[PDB]
Amino acid sequence: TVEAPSVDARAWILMDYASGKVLAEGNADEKLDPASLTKIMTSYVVGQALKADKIKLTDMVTVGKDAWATGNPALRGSSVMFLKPGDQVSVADLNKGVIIQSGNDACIALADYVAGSQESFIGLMNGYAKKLGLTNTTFQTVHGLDAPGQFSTARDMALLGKALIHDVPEEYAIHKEKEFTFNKIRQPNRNRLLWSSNLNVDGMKTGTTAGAGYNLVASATQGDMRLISVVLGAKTDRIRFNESEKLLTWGFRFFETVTPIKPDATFVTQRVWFGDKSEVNLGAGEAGSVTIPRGQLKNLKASYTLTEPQLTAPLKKGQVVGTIDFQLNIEQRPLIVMENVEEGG
Repeated sequence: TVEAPSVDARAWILMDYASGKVLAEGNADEKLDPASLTKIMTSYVVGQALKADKIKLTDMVTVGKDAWATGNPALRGSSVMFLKPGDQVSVADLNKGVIIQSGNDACIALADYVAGSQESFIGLMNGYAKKLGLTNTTFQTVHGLDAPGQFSTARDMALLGKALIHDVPEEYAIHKEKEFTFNKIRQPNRNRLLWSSNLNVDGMKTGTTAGAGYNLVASATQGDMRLISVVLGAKTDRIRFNESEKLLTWGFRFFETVTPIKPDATFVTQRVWFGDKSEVNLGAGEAGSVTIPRGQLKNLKASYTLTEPQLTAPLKKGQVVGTIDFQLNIEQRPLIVMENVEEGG
């Protein structure tokens, strides 16, 4: 134990990026409006399109009537880049508008360009939500503006944030930019923690609901460690940033992340029956990191249950065949086959 800090907000979570370990939490599964935090997913999808080379940063996109308050009353009063039908705008520019400025028109213009329409793009958003395990998340819009059945949770927001960092790091990289210039005007990042002197914060997104309050998904680094915090429904802007600071600060001060089983390390070797190899290497894959109170490494040692007491071919790389459990004078992860073994012939 380390006593968890008190947090003045509707819901929050603090999570280690490498281990996935939840260090502190309150109401972390309560369905709440994500508002502009929705744009983390928007960026995830745009990120995937860029990484797959289905779109390029230099591609010019033609802005439709849907991307303009005049032509889409839903945009009235919201953050926008001020795009007009027929404008030609860089993917790179519209991408910065989504990420740095949270421009709701940039969201629409890029959704159409990527997926041909908003509804198709929202389909990709929910598809990835299901893929990434966001069991309590449903997106109904590409920008996060108020819609009937649209919700997420602190926990799901931290999972999504971890995915953005891990899966599309070039897109994550843009979220630390303090400004960008469009139409000769500089546009500020409203993530005030990018300016903190007390932390090295590099993301991710701010949001304000209809009337629950002020939301932040933040990520920071210290030495080799990275934490993600989510604070949902704080009463003020100040508290939103301050409680987020307090969590990240506490996690780095008292905990450390260690990796006793590296990816590609063998943890145990096991006999395999009836295969083209007589034994198979079993490991943790990428999930061998654990978050522990500082100084406790000495006192930590690892274990597993073999499920099926008896391994029989065929075995497939990554196939999970049991369970690693971590022990402090604590955490559990699949024990996985690290190489394929076909049936003998």
